[PDB]
Amino acid sequence: DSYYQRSDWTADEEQILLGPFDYLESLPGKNMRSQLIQSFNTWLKVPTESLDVIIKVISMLHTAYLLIDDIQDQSILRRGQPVAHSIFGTAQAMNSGNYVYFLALREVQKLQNPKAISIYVDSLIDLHRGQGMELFWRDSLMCPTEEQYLDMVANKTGGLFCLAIQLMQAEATIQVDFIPLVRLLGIIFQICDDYLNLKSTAYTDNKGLCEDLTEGKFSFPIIHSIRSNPGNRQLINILKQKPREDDIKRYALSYMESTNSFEYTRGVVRKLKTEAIDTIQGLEKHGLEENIGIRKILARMSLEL
Amino acid sequence: SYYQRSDWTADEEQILLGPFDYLESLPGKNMRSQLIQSFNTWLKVPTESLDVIIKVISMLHTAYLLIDDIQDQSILRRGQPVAHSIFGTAQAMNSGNYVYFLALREVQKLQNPKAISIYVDSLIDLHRGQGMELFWRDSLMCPTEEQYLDMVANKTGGLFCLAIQLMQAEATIQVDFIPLVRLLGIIFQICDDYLNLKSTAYTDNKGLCEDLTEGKFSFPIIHSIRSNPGNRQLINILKQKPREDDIKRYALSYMESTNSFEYTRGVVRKLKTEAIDTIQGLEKHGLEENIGIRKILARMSLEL
Amino acid sequence: SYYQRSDWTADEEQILLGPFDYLESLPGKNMRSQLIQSFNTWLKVPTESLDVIIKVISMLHTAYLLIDDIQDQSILRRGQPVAHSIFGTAQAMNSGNYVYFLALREVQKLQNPKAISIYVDSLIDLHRGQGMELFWRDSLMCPTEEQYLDMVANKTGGLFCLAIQLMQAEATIQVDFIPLVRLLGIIFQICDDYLNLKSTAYTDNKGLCEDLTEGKFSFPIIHSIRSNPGNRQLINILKQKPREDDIKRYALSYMESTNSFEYTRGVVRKLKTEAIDTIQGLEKHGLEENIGIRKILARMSLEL
Amino acid sequence: DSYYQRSDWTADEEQILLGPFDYLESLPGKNMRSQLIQSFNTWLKVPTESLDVIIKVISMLHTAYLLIDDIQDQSILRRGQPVAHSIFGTAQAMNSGNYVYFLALREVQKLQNPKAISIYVDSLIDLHRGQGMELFWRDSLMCPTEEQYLDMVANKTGGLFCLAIQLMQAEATIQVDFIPLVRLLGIIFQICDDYLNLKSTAYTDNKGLCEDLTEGKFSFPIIHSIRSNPGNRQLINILKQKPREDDIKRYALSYMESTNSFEYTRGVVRKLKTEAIDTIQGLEKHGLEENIGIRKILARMSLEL
Amino acid sequence: SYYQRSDWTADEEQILLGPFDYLESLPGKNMRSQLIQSFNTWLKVPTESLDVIIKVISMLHTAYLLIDDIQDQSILRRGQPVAHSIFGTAQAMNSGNYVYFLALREVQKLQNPKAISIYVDSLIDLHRGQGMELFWRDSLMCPTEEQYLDMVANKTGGLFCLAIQLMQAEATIQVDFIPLVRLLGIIFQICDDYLNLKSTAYTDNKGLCEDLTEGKFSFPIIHSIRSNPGNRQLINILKQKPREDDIKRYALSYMESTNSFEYTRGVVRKLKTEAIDTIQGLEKHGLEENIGIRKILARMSLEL
Amino acid sequence: DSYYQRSDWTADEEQILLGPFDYLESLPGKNMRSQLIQSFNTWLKVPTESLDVIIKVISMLHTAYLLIDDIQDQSILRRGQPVAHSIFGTAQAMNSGNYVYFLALREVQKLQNPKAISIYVDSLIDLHRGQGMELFWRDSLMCPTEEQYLDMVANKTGGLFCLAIQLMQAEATIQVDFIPLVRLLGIIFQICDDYLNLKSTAYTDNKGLCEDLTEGKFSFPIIHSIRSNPGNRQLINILKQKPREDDIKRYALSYMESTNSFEYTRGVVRKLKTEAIDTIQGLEKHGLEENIGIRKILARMSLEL
Repeated sequence: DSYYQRSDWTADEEQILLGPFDYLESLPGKNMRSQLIQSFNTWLKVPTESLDVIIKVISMLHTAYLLIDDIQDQSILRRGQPVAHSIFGTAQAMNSGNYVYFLALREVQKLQNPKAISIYVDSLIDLHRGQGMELFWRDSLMCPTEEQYLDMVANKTGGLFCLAIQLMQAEATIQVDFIPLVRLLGIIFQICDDYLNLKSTAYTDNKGLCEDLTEGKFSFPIIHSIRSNPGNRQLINILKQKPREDDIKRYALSYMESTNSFEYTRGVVRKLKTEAIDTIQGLEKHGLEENIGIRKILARMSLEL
Repeated sequence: SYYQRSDWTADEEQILLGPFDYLESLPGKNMRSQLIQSFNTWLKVPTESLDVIIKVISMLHTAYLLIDDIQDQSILRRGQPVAHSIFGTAQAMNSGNYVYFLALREVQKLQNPKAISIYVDSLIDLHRGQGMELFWRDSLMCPTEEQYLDMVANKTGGLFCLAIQLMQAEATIQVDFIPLVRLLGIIFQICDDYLNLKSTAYTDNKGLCEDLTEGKFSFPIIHSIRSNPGNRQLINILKQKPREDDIKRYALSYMESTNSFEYTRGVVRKLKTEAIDTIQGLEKHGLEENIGIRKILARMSLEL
Repeated sequence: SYYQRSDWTADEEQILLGPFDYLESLPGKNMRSQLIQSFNTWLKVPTESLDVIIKVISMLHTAYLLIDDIQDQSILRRGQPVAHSIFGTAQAMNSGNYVYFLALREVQKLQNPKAISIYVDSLIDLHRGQGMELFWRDSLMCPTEEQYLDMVANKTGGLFCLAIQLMQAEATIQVDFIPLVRLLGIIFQICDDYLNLKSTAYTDNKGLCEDLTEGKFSFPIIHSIRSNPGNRQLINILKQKPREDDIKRYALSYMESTNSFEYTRGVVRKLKTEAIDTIQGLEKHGLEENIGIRKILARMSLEL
Repeated sequence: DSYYQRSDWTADEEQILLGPFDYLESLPGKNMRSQLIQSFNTWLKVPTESLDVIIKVISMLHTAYLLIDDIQDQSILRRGQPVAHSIFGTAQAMNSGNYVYFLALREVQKLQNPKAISIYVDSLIDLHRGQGMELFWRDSLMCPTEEQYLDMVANKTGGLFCLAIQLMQAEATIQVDFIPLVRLLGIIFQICDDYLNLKSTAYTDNKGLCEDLTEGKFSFPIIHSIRSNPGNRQLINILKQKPREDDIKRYALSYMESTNSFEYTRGVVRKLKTEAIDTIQGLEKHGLEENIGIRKILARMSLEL
Repeated sequence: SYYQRSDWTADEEQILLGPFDYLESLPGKNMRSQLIQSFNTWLKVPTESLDVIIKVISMLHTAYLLIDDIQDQSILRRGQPVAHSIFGTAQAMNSGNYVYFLALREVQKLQNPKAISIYVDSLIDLHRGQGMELFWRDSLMCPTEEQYLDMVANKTGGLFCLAIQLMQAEATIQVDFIPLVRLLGIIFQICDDYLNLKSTAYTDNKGLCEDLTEGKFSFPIIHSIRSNPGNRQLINILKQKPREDDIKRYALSYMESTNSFEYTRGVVRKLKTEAIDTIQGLEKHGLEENIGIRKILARMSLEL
Repeated sequence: DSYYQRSDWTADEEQILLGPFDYLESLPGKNMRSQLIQSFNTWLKVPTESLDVIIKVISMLHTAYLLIDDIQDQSILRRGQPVAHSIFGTAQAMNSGNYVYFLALREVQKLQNPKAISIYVDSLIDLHRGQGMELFWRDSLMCPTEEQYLDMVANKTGGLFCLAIQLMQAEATIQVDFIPLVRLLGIIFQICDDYLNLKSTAYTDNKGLCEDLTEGKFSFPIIHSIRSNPGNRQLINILKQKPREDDIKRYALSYMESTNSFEYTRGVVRKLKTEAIDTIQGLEKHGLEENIGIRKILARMSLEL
């Protein structure tokens, strides 16, 4: 007899809701995320059923982060194709991404681990605190110290690597602590990504020529370069202007060589990879079998450094 | 070691919560605070649990408003600038999402496992609400009025239904208030749709006829566009997004000529009836008489 | 056959005529309706033909306004939004042109062949009017006042001269009213140029001093710029196209300091004289006294 | 003694009025319009004097339509050069084009046929009803069915082909009906043009890379592709955004192959050309001499299909 | 010869000086005219020299205003449009700079060589004033209040210090008024900073709270931002450059809650004290009592 | 005891003030300005100490003019790199440039000549009257006559060439008058620059493809071309639109050939170089030694004409 009779969710409607998310999963991609899980599973040996739920959760949370990273940054290309919101609009894309956050949270509930929810929130909370500080610096025009940048990347990479490995740990019968190691793989990953954005014919095709400058981000070398001579304000002022122009991007890229900021970056990645390899050997000299996979993942992720 | 991990300092939390702490220092309605206090007359959650439910709802509330004003591209919010006009869409969006998960770290404090599924399922239905509202907005499809109401059931289901579902989850009473509270959410949304165009308390707060500037197929607007399809003026006006008052004013006039405002007042009437019967429905079945919920039902249709 | 041709449905005609049907549901002057009724006192066209002439003039009228508001980029029109702000320049332009030819399919109904040449020649002179107005606007050449008046003769010749020429073409009287009606068109244009800046009935309708926002070398503006060439303020103000009222206001002040408004009032006076003599001119020569045309001549200079 | 003495139109002034029209006639061009008249005149044999007035009228009405098409569409190139209004301004160009409509109408009056005026209005009225429906769809974002699109192109091509052939018929001593045939040549012309806009190095040079997407137009394959999978809304949403960007245009062009919409388009043009050739043979098996010219015009107009 | 050089005609000088002659036909304060007349009570420059000093100061004055309204992107100036909104930043900038050097060709008329070094050194310090104001504006560094005051000493040193230094250079009295006049320049700047936000005579002239739209770290704004760094609202509001009044209004409210306006009034008080003591300081040392300078000191803090 | 204690200017602050000026001096450049001083010093033989102050003054006044030319014009490239204000903002760059005007004026005071100040003002005043008339024409859309343009360039080049040579004269013990000659070298310089902007692969790399059209400037051939056929208004209307688009710039460049405006320009430069060489020979047939340097500077400055 009711005026309003409540109706069910149709598959047709979910097709709309996931429009921008589905679109992005159609674009060919790195799947670096999967080689890291595969390599850490050589030690944790998470049961196939649980590991598949962990893998779909991370697959989702990944593409959802891109949806919202590319809005917050205003990128123009994503994996060489148009960004999702340049097709669906900032509005529909940022709501697809937010939606997936909770479909992932529904998926995590399938592991029926009681610590799974606390792990998820504590990873997601970490993430938003990384992008919290990053935006604050970017928006306030005050460049962070290299230490601050790193602390910020520990949180940021706390929402994928740390979340996936913590979830695998929570499902594995062993209680080695891998999080300090994976946090370091994250830091090595981002500093590399920051370098490749400014110096790679593979990355000027996929994201854009020096796409980090267009968005204003204080990336790892951009920091070192602004600080190295601070009486020069050419570099920080270029970040302010947020240039889509390429002559400006080229000049900034060239000032950054003249501060030898790309050597600097390359030798820190050298120092951090030594810490990784020694940390892995530490894990193996205590009971864990030789991991070829994760040494190869580490060589892969520095291959242009 | 090259990298020594740092602890999250209280000044950084201040930065993250900046947009959020702003929207909270603005004065608002808190009709939701009395919606909880009325339902708590029947459910009787202890004040230790009720406060957690109340902090969750007030966070999740201010978190949507952070994001909704970006999605809508609102110009104002409770008379004052939208938070993202001070901090930038970038920081507002992030601060908004950050809360979503602090609200979750807060829900776990109830230590109730039925609570985590109630939060996922509520947040999921909220996004299928906005998802379909934005889809019509952007495609310029006009939904049917049944279609609009289903979408409102989900949106008015990530706050109203969340709060009452978490209360039902901390009480032992086996009685479903979810229909009543969802019907209340819809009556609330339909009034917010009318008052957008028709209240000098709402035009002094969100701007003149802001549902037009946003392109939203709101309840009266749907009625007016569908009441005469040969006139494609109102829908064309929604496609342009008019910050100009002389268009907004003209559109409000067209919607009068289609008795969309009489029509709207009339659905709300027919609905409050269903509401005050469903209330007496639960009262006949063992519950004490709830004066307060009757008063919420009539403060939330006080115009019209 | 793959393609079976369809018939033009009445709902599609509704779409085409959308912008047009809008500008017509807005209230207007219809000084042109009384301009026809006054001249019909002398010409005495039967109401069967007069109605066709009247439908043609009211269509061609609303069709220019559709297009003129795009060319000028007007913001308002008779108090209400320009049609193209609801439908988009694209649809408004097309709907405007579409009428131009429906007005022609209407002219053929008189079944008068002198009528088709009167319509071509009128529409041609209208476009040489706007053509030269836009040319000065864009080049920032300021026309001489003789130059401005020649251009107005053509523009005020695709409506006034059209309507009277079609009436003269359905009457047997061999007397030329075209000079009188063209002089009337110019007196009308010059007043519309003054009232743009000086009427609270015209600022409440087209916006404050809208001839400035449009860059138009209007009659008083020409006088003021040419009255002192060492001051390039007024012309520079036309180059910027000021939606800002504080510039518009400043410019209106400058034009007072140059007695462009006294000057303008004075041309209109001198012209109405020529008009009311040319009227008595045709009356001495066999025509009955026309009270109504005297009243149009003075309603159309009622300010000043 | 008069205050205002009325002055004549100078050649100098007409030079201004026709600025955008004259400009466009200076750009080298297809003159496909003239091979169609030439080929249909093999049957109608319109007297040279009349045919020259018909030819100048169509020459004018053509360039005038471009003036206003390129404003309504906001094209950036026209026959490889800048659009007229990118030189003279939307205002001066749309008034030049409107002006020519009536100079053509003055020219038609030179044939001193009484049916010439009714033909002209009935063609022009048809035209504006084609662009009427096209804009309405484009502006309302609701994609037409293939049948609707075609009915719309029957009107659109009713203002050049149909007008020129009807005018020739009205001047010829024979009363064969050629309009059903020419209407079909029009439909074949537009569907081809729609295809070439998205798939031709000759058309990405002359109009722009996928210039139809920039303007949002529901062109013949863009329709078929939106409808073929309607749970995907990537294509229609690209039309909404009206991208000038090329990566977006490339993605849309590529989605359209994956719906096999270019085969679809190519095989309809095949089916319609069969109807043409059979209609021509119908006209010849009834008294008309073999028309090589119009078979060659038809092969020419599909040469990339 | 192909090229025969031409002479600079008086109509061309009219063009160059167009923006300049405009800002001069607008009515202004001329507190600087009475600042000179007060100091001339002690210095007694002959009216033949005083007039040259006065023409230099009134040119250099109107020349900064031409350029400052471009650098700030002011919308208004003394109630009326900024000169560059009529002529374009291009012509305004150039006309502004042109004067800078006509002011110099005017200084040489004093035939005093100490005068040319006083003009260079004054103009140099003006640019180190604006240079550092713009640097903070753009970098979003907030200066310390000592930092702000040093910058004001230079800016209020290319007009105040210029005028008095040129007067001291045409008088034989060996007494330094430069400290007093610089202190007066700062008291003047601090009041202009308060009145921007707090005067209906200043909001009716430059627009509501125009120091916000310009992003300027002005004296009260510095105090408010630095009085609470955990709240990044006011500084974020400066980063956006708000032409919207509802943000400007909100920011003005925040600055009340930080007693930046009480604080500001209090620095001015403490300063006028230093001023009226330094005045009595020079008077004890052989100078006649200067009523007029006491009155300037109190007209230039008449609000507060 | 004072509330405000006044503080000194630090080197740190001057580094900020000169940010845009220092930036521009870092970009590799022509230093044509120095070959002209060097060649005229073969006759004037200005003492090394004075000549160095004259040379630093002109070095400064030069880079300062660029700071403000590139704002007033809204250039996008300067010597092939980004314009200064595209890095520091119209505001900070136009104040750096204005600042340098007076640091130069401080430098001129080091020659301790009493006529040095009057020379400086009279040069700077001339300059601003050249850019005064140029902007007025550009902004008012009314094209100057070739004579007007030239008078305007006599002032414009009165603020570098004339200033540097007048300063050298004021320091030299001889009183030959070189200003009529140098004024003519200026005119030859600008007409050449105007030509090269529209027709040079060296100048389409350094400033931009036909950068003069983007800014609307009535340059020497653009004048001749607008006037040559004045019933065509295509060219002047392109200046109005201020096109950054390249197809528009190409069309305008091509209309300018069809008016044979580049021959015209090239043969005036021929006629003016004859006046130069005959004026120099005049100076030498009166007491001055053969100047190879200034003949080579003149051949250099027409090398593409």
